[PDB]
Amino acid sequence: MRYAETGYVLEVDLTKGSIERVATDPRDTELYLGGLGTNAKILWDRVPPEVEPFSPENLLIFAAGLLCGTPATGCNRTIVSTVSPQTKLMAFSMMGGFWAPELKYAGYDKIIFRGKSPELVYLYINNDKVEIRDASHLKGKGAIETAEIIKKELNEPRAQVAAIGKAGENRVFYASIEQGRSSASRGGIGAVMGDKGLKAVVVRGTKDLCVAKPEEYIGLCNEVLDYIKHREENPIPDVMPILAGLGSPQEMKVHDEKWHTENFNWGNARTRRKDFWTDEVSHAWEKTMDKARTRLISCYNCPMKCGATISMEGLPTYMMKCFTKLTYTMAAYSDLDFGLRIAQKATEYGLDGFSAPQVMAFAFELLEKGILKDSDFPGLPEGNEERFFYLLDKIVNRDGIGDILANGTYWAAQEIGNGAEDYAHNNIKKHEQLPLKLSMLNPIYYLMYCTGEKINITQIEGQFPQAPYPKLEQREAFVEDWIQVPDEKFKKIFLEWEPRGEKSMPNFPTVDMCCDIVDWQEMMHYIDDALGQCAGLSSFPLKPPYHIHNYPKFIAAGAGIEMDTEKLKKAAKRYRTLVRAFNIRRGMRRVDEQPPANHWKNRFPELEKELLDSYYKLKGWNDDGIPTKETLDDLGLGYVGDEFIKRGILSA
Amino acid sequence: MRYAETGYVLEVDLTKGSIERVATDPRDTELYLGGLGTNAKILWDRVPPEVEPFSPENLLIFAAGLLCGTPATGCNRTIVSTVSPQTKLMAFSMMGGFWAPELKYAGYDKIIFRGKSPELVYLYINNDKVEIRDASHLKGKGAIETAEIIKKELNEPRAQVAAIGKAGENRVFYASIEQGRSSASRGGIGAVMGDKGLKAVVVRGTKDLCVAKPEEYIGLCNEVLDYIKHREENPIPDVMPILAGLGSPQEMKVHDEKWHTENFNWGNARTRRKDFWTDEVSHAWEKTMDKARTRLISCYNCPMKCGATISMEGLPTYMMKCFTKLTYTMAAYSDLDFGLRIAQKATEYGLDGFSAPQVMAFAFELLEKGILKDSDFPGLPEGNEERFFYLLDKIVNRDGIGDILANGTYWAAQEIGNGAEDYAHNNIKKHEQLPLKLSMLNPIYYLMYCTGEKINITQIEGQFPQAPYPKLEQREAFVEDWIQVPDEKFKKIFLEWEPRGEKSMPNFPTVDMCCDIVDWQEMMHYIDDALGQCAGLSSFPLKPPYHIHNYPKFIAAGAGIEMDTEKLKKAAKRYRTLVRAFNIRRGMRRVDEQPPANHWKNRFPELEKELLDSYYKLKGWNDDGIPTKETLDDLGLGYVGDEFIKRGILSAG
Ligand SMILES: CC(C)(COP(=O)(O)OP(=O)(O)OC[C@H]1O[C@@H](n2cnc3c(N)ncnc32)[C@H](O)[C@@H]1OP(=O)(O)O)[C@@H](O)C(=O)NCCC(=O)NCCSC(=O)C1=CCCC=C1
Ligand SMILES: CC(C)(COP(=O)(O)OP(=O)(O)OC[C@H]1O[C@@H](n2cnc3c(N)ncnc32)[C@H](O)[C@@H]1OP(=O)(O)O)[C@@H](O)C(=O)NCCC(=O)NCCSC(=O)C1=CCCC=C1
Ligand SMILES: Nc1nc2c(c(=O)[nH]1)N[C@H]1C(S)=C(S)[C@@H](COP(=O)(O)O)O[C@H]1N2
Ligand SMILES: Nc1nc2c(c(=O)[nH]1)N[C@H]1C(S)=C(S)[C@@H](COP(=O)(O)O)O[C@H]1N2
Ligand SMILES: Nc1nc2c(c(=O)[nH]1)N[C@H]1C(S)=C(S)[C@@H](COP(=O)(O)O)O[C@H]1N2
Ligand SMILES: Nc1nc2c(c(=O)[nH]1)N[C@H]1C(S)=C(S)[C@@H](COP(=O)(O)O)O[C@H]1N2
Ligand code: SF4
Ligand code: SF4
Ligand SMILES: [Mg+2]
Ligand SMILES: [Mg+2]
Ligand SMILES: [W+6]
Ligand SMILES: [W+6]
Repeated sequence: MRYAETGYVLEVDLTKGSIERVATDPRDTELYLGGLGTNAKILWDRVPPEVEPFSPENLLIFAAGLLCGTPATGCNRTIVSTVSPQTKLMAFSMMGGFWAPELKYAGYDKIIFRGKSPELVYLYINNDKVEIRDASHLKGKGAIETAEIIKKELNEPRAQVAAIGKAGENRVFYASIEQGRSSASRGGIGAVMGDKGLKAVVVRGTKDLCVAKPEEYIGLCNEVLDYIKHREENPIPDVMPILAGLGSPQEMKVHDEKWHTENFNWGNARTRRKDFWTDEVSHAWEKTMDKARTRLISCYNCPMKCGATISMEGLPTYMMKCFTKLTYTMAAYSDLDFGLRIAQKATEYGLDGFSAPQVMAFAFELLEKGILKDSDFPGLPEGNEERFFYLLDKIVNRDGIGDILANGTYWAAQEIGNGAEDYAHNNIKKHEQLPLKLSMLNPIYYLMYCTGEKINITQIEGQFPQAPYPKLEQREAFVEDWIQVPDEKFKKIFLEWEPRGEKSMPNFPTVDMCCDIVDWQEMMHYIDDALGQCAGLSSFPLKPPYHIHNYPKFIAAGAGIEMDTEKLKKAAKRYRTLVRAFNIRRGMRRVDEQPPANHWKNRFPELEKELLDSYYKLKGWNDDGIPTKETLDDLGLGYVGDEFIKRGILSA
Repeated sequence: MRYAETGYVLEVDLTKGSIERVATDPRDTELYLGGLGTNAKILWDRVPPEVEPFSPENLLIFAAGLLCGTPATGCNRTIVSTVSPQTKLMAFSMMGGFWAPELKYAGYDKIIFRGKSPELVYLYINNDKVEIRDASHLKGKGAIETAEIIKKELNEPRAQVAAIGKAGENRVFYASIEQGRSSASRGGIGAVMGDKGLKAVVVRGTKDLCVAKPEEYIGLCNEVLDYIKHREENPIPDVMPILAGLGSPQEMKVHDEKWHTENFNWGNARTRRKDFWTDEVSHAWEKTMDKARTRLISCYNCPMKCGATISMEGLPTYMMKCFTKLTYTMAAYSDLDFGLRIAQKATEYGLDGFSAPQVMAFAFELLEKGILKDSDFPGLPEGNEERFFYLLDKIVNRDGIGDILANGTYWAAQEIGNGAEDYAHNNIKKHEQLPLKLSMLNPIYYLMYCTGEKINITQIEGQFPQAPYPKLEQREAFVEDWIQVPDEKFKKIFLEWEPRGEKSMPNFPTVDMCCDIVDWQEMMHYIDDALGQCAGLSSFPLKPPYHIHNYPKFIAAGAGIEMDTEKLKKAAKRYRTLVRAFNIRRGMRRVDEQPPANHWKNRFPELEKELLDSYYKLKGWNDDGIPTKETLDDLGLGYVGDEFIKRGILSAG
């Protein structure tokens, strides 16, 4: 008897229209846990480097986390995985809401899509009943719009739908997948879905989902709820609002956006506006938000209600959370009202709200520098906001210039030329970063930009504070009840750490301290992404209810496998290394692991080399960023080491 | 977590040399239990009827039964499965000894071979280590001899080896697979294995094998050991020694062979010798066997020591059990000394001891009657004994007439022509039956010859007595402690049944009594062949320690899944019916289900129709032997019914 997981996946061949339920190997659960980890095993095993993103043999995997469908608060994440058309590397992407738990109640842990459907279709799951339906009547329709039409069609009001918009259908490289108040946003996972002729995945489930140790498990869940209450009455002192509590960045609740608007860059990650947040702006954006925000709403089985239904006059309602509230606004040098309006269109089209704003601001920089012509934007309006709505439509239809921009700043620049590459200045591994151009090198963030397989800073940070406290007693207070640390050395680091002087960055924390910090922050994310646990109650906020000390108890009581703190750390390291190996096999080397040239105004080449060198060694990789044969063997990834040798990636 | 079964199989593609471990689906254990049952599910959805026996897409499966590797006494059977090159139907074949347990301790429930290796290879398993080795130095070597060379070669003296001899390498249609004192003998599984270029499968295993409810399970084991003790202090009264106790027919222990020699047909199932067993012959054969039998030896975890190492002067030692002690002897009209000598060669070649002798005896009949002439046997020696050794070599090398004879009597007859057919008079579905030509219709045995999917009367019979007692007092004594019957109906039947008179065959037992009796006897074999339990302690002998009432307890406490008598009965029904449907998909029909014209001297067309008409209904089949859509939906085999409807085998409505 399997627990927590269902022990079954669906294999779907969209070319042949075949559908097969397949029992999983319980050993893969012990080694790789579930979610992202087991996705990485499937991709390693079945997608060799000769496979292109828009090749039939590319896989699109929808995974429900190990503990999704259990009573674990906030444990509801879907992990979508494939090879990215933008980065040509592995792309995994997380989605909240209600879809993953529904897949579990239907009896499945994953759906694995291979092939391509000639006709636009959608997959319909209802417990044991699985079938492929014609979706041509859904062509071009928005992601939310599509879900609503389908639930009508099928008479399944309680079904969960993950869908693409027109942007997905047209294989826009940063096209997302949307489900109610949730989104698998980055990496172009939506483009692959469109490429396979897959319009939506509709699931309804009414079966039981069992846990192994019933009372132990519910006990841990209450422990978490108690901690969520306590923690809510005790926000982290002296820290800006949107990051003092639990949850995803609480930007739908908090009106104050001084930190973001004054420290992040506007336009094409170009312009700092140090004194932007006037009283006049604060009042105007609060008015817009109060009027537009219908309700704060939660994902499945969670009280934090991070997201919000948003209603702009004369526009369909949509749902939003976190930073997409500002990225369109800031990239366009506009106001919050504009942001919320265009975000509505872009959500329905199904576009990544991080990359898309920067692509458009990239385009207008080129148009202004004359590198692009005005004849490349035919019928172009000349009001600034109108031009953003205009280009959004060119991109989503791959129309003329939109066809090039639809490929992202890296490829658009390379395809354009005339020094367009100079303006694609905010990429790592061909993927747009957050619009941050700070002054002083940050040793911890340096390592995170360089090595993160999600290639997104907000999805590798969290557990260690972003800044030190000025006063010693503030730090003593903070580390006092910091139970989430793996080792008390993390307390001592934060005690010593100071904003200014001989114990400040970039020289302190030390290189070894920075390696431990990045390793821990990263580890927690990978655990979240295998369990399906929302980072909002785990790896993202300071002092979460889930941590390295009770996670082993959740896994043991939930899935009925042996698990403790050490074994879990090792598990996390195992599929973190496997994801690494997957990208190594696709061509990634040390050379690729470098932040934008202009990401800090003060650079320290020798400190940075020493940082990356020491981090690689901590990981157990060689100086080209490849996992060694020794590390692979000890992790039980011998088959990886063997293939590395056979492929010349490692020499014996 | 999985119990009793390991939960994994090895997928092996011999064309490409790919080796892959795959986890199984615990729902398949629920529906089909293990062993033969799950073999059948595998064959059903991976081997469609367009596939030939020697097609690279044919599958060759080695399965350890569900309870092999546990402490259950005598639970050690490998189940081999493939499509038969001789019958073109499913072939399953059981081999005892030590191989299945070892596979379980290595960590696997089955090995599934597909494709064909261009070069001769063997597969070597040692726990998680699995590799394909070149076997070319082994070409032509005997099965046991191959085993010994491999173990020394690998430095694996405790490994278990299943191997083919020359006969298998040459695709003899009745080639066997041999393993110590054990053999997967019938249906030609050895030819498929040679055809795939696979010379042996070596397995060493040293991992734990777990049960769900430790205490309950060992409790049940102790109960069987107890029953085995008292059952051996109480042989069934007034019955032939070889079949009065537990185990496979105890022919290596019992020297009294009066029963066989006087009631079975010598030669090509031809000659009865009503008074063969003289005092002079008994002393002669007793002397032979005393000298030749080195030791009585057992399969894994069993006290019955049914088999024997046999050592003939100047020959390599081999092992033997059951009726091959006599088949060569009788086919050649010879003595036991000859039987044991030629059976040594035949065993090393890897040949089925039932078919081979009849094939040779049939050849010499045709020679006598001039259908074959001396030109067909260049260099044929003069002596009778010497001729048999000559023809054995011809057949194994598919040399000359041997090439035709290596196909079995049914195909050889058709190819030889000129009246050869009339002499291939002991086949059912192109498969040689035991040399039995009785005088009066036995209605119970009529049913078992017709429908049995193993197509061998000795692997479907057992639980009901073959004959009645002369006195009622005897009948009453027997049924008093007969706890094994599924219902009490069976005790009453045996009480009424008498040798001569009103309550005697073929009219008693009635047509309905015969069907219940044949259902039960068959079901127990299918349970044994799923669990890997030796029939010698179960479906074969009267009053066994395993039976329908405690088997569910073993499955529950061993495998950790719900089971009770009714669910087990229905499970056995489920995969027995699946095997039926597989043979239907490959074209079998009621027409194929006749015994030989001459199997009994006194026949009854009317009763025989009614017998088979009734039995079909009880199984839930058509009047053409096909499982109806309703009975298929009931057994959770809707998907079978569907395919049958798609292919026009069952009409919709
Ligand atoms: C962003 C941030 C405000 C930057 O802080 P700061 O402004 O202090 O940093 P700064 O620009 O480097 O330097 C300022 C001045 O100090 C000076 N100086 C430096 N070192 C000095 C020394 N040792 N001694 C003396 N002076 C030293 C410098 O030279 C400079 O002076 P200048 O006028 O002469 O040029 C802070 O939160 C941080 O550190 N973030 C971490 C990294 C990050 O990107 N985090 C956010 C990730 S996204 C996220 O989390 C999200 C959340 C929600 C939704 C979406 C995303
Ligand atoms: C063969 C057997 C030993 C005795 O048989 P019998 O000779 O007694 O029966 P018979 O030959 O039919 O008839 C004799 C005479 O009586 C007459 N007559 C008959 N009924 C009559 C009546 N009611 N009333 C009046 N008269 C009746 C007949 O007409 C005839 O008279 P006739 O002078 O005119 O010709 C008994 O076990 C049996 O029949 N088994 C059947 C199943 C079978 O095949 N078993 C073995 C399966 S393999 C196995 O188990 C192995 C084990 C170990 C290793 C390998 C394999
Ligand atoms: N396991 C996991 N949970 C996560 C994240 C993640 O990367 N991994 N991202 C967080 C952030 S920063 C946001 S804005 C939301 C995004 O929710 P969505 O995927 O439904 O749009 O998920 C949060 N939960
Ligand atoms: N369409 C869409 N894109 C989006 C978002 C969203 O909510 N909707 N969230 C943004 C935020 S805040 C984050 S943290 C990332 C989430 O990354 P992921 O969905 O690939 O896991 O997407 C960004 N892009
Ligand atoms: N499960 C099962 N056990 C069985 C049998 C069988 O058909 N199924 N055949 C019995 C008979 S009649 C004999 S002679 C021996 C033969 O053992 P072997 O296959 O190792 O040569 O197995 C006995 N045990
Ligand atoms: N080579 C060989 N053939 C043999 C035997 C044997 O032990 N060795 N056993 C005979 C007996 S007594 C039986 S019951 C069957 C067993 O059939 P199976 O091994 O195909 O299951 O084969 C017969 N042919
Ligand atoms: S913390 Fe917020 S984003 Fe995470 S599950 Fe709860 S409501 Fe959803
Ligand atoms: S009864 Fe005989 S053939 Fe069966 S397992 Fe025991 S020793 Fe082997
Ligand atoms: Mg997401
Ligand atoms: Mg056998
Ligand atoms: W976010
Ligand atoms: W036998």
